[PDB]
Amino acid sequence: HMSYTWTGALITPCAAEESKLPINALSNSLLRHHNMVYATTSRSAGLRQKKVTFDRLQVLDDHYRDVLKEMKAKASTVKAKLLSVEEACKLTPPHSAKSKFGYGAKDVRNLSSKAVNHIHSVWKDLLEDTVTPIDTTIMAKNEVFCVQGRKPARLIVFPDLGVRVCEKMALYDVVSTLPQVVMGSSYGFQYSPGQRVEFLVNTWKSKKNPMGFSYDTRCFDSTVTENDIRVEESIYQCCDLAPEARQAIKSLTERLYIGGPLTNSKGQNCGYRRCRASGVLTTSCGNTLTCYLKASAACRAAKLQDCTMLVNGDDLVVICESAGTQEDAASLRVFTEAMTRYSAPPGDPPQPEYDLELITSCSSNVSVAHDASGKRVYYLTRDPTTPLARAAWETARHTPVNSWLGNIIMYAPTLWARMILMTHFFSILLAQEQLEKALDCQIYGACYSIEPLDLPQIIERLHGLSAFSLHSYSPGEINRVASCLRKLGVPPLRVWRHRARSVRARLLSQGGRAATCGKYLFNWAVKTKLKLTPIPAASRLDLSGWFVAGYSGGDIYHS
Ligand SMILES: CC(C)(C)[C@H]1C(O)=C(C2=NS(=O)(=O)c3c(CNS(C)(=O)=O)cccc32)C(=O)N1Cc1ccc(F)cc1
Repeated sequence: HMSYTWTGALITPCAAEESKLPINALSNSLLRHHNMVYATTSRSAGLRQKKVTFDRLQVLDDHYRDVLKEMKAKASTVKAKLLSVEEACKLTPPHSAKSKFGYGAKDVRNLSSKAVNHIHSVWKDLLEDTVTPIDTTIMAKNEVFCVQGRKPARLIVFPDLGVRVCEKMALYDVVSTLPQVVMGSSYGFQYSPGQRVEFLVNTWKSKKNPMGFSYDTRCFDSTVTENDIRVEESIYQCCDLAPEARQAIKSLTERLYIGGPLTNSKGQNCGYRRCRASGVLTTSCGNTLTCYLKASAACRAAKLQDCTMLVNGDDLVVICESAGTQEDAASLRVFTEAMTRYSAPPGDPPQPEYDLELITSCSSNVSVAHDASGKRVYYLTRDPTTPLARAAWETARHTPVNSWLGNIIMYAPTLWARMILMTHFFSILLAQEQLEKALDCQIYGACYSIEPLDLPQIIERLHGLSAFSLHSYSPGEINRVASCLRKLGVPPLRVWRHRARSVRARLLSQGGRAATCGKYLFNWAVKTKLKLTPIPAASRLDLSGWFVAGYSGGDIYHS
């Protein structure tokens, strides 16, 4: 029962790959220690292949079937609809991988006859044939990291453009609607960061003696079995669906989700997958359900008292009622034993935490600062090393995903996003006159095209106005940022405050939406602080399509 089999054909690139941080005139204003930053390339793919290739054994007990029955009872209340071809096409990202059959993502977006005719033919074939495995492409992802020594490239596996549009037709409503019905408040992808921090704090405060822990599954996608994927299909099929949608979903499950052949960029056969594909629509929903199913069942096994789970795909955090520190630790071993029997064994062994701030989930921890009134406010933050490593790369190279922008949006209230990322990138945008130019970033796996001038209103909506007023950050948080800057050779925060005053004056000069950016984003930079009030255009923002579901690998775009 192996996750993959390989033919020995190489995982090959589709363009030149850089591994060394590209340096330009702007690089040194952010980061001096250039040799610390690197991009993964397909040269390391063989190391990743070894890591993701193993045997899966699963033993499923009454706890598992008990939780599953209940999940299915909730799934049976969901009514999901088929998307039209037009609706599915309009969710396709403009720069999505072109089809092997002679059209691209813009042909799809424009509903071009050739595109739409192909999509119709893939759909018909899905309904007519429920056995023939569907071809996928396996690619090495190029991602930027700081050394620690160097990690191998991650692998993405995805079907052709035509199939991706059919997935949407069949499953977009389901993967968007089902998970919150099944899991309720435990489905993480429904929350803004403000909502998520609130849920975490409220949940913590709701226990008499809280204990909390995160669970890291080693290579979760490879731990996912044919059983797991058929189980997911059986949850989908509990929904009230049109007969045509039922067939499409059974077919995609048999032919695509369960497994299939892997083809490299040069068209050669690299092997065969029998685990979760990283690049399908159901990757996030399937991972979330399957992780929640397994963990709920393991919580029962361990007899964890008054558990609340929070699950984003394969990222899992649990907060419960402590039974004492020794009992807690023992319960955790049992928990991990159960997860392992279910095929989800750990990377790091989990550990019990008695302080919310010491838990990492979605790569983030709770911390505390103060608003203008002096009131405590909790916010989500993280070690800034990877964010700043990538910011350094994106200073000198244009990338398909601007991580700096997703980091500003999602970590707006943080010391490091406000002082460094905002200051640095607005300074660049000013200089090139690109404040109004829409950029793409990825939030919960979906692709959004966002104008930098819109950030204040986006930030108010996700975080509230306090994001623009926070101060007296904790010593532990100040210290971690200061350490990171010393590690990467980033100028100290006193330097960034100086530049921010400049960037702010520059933005104020321009008036309009630029001055709003100066006024709200950089109020921290001046001693005589302005009074920040709700931004009118914020209540006007269409944050529909934001924070409904997760869509990692799912080829979803919002305009
Ligand atoms: C923009 C961002 C900084 C990268 C943001 C985000 O979009 C993800 C995130 N994107 S994802 O790939 O869909 C995903 C999976 C996907 N796992 S899977 C493959 O199993 O679907 C599992 C867990 C998280 C995420 C994330 O963790 N972030 C930090 C953050 C999270 C919540 C906050 F409130 C604040 C910050």
